[PDB]
Amino acid sequence: KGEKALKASGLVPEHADAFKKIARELNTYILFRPVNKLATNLIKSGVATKGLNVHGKSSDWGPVAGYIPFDQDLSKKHGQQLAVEKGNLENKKSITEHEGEIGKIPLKLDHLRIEELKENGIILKGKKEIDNGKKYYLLESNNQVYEFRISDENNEVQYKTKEGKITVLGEKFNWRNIEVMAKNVEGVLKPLTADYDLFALAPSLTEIKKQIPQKEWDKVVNTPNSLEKQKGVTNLLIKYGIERKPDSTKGTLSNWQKQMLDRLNEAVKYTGYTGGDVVNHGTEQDNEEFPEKDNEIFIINPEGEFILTKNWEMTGRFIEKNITGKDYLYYFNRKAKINTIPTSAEFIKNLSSIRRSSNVGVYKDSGDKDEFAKKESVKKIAGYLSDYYNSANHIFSQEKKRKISIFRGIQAYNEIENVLKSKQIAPEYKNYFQYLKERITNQVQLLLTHQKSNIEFKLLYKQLNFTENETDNFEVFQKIIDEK
Repeated sequence: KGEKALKASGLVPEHADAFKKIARELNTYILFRPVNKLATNLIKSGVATKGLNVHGKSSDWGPVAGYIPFDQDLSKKHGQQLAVEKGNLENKKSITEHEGEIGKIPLKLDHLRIEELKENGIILKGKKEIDNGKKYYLLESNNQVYEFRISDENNEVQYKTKEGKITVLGEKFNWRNIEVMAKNVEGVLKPLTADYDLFALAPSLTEIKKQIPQKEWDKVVNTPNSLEKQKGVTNLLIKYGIERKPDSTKGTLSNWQKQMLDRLNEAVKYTGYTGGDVVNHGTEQDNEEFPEKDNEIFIINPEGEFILTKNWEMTGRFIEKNITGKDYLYYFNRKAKINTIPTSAEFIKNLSSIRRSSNVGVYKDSGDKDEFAKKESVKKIAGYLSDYYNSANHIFSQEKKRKISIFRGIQAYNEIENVLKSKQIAPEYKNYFQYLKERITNQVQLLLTHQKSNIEFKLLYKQLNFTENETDNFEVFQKIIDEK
């Protein structure tokens, strides 16, 4: 709500205030994926924020935490058996995919970081063994499996394991350094910490008229059919801005929204960051390996209020109060599910993720009739789910938003129940369809009990028998739900 995030944030304040000025400037919702201090210390010292090259994120241990490893214990994969070699192959494939940018370079850190982390209580300067032509500045940590080995002048950490003990990886070495990769900014060696991130971008409800050159808004608004008016608003935004473009440098947004990401980049160009592109990959769901559920989401609004949520239940609560539930915009992360169900890109990942554990799916890489009737059905599911995940409906009142959203769920539920009414359905795909079916039922019905319409879902489903359209059978849905 302000300062309660500033005291337990782990981020830097100058980026926050220079985001506050652009929040007042072009009125967008800069939603944060907050990271800890162990990367933004060296970010404020001026070392690079990596893109999607290696996925060694903010580790919590050491003055070289946040920094990318070669021996991957210096990341979240700390204490794992086969994941460390998988990350070693990840950096050996990041050199072969992001070549020209990625090298195998020694480090460059500022030496005040060790005295910064004598006071966070992790590292204990203990025994000394003589090497490298000096009294070597050794220090152990709260773990002793791998130490750090720094001289007071050089910017290389030439670590070793203790040869009196054994390792956990299965291999041994001499005092061999963590060779780090880099965002080599035209030959300048810049190693990589866990990057400065985002959670979402969302302008105001009328700044799309200040984002779209509004001479298409000049021809969209004047139209006589109100349902077709909202559909002429919405289909234009599907053909303009839903179609995200991914890369390996900046993240996953559209054209105007990466045009706002360069202003979110100019927020740090004048205040202590020299690594260039500061927004590089966003939230936990902007990660392309597996999702994570974060419990602290730092909302600054178009006013710039330094608000943090409490947990994910309260995060969805605040989202449905103000972020979507007020006159605002929700450009989002594309058996007890209370408020939410996952998304359609999550549905496509879930779709192509489970037909390899079991060889048979009900539709596969084939050429038959019912499998591609099912493909057209599931394309209709994706379209109906894109228009159910739609906060472009507050040009009308919130009752119209709920009406549009659940008519989308009705049309999707019709085909979801219909494709189960088929031949022999594989039980994984059968229970996956029912797994989505019970929750889409409860998502409509929890809306309806949070509405004032009171009908059961099944009666509302059986009174509507739409042929193909949402141009006539929305009027019968209207005349059922209207007058209260």
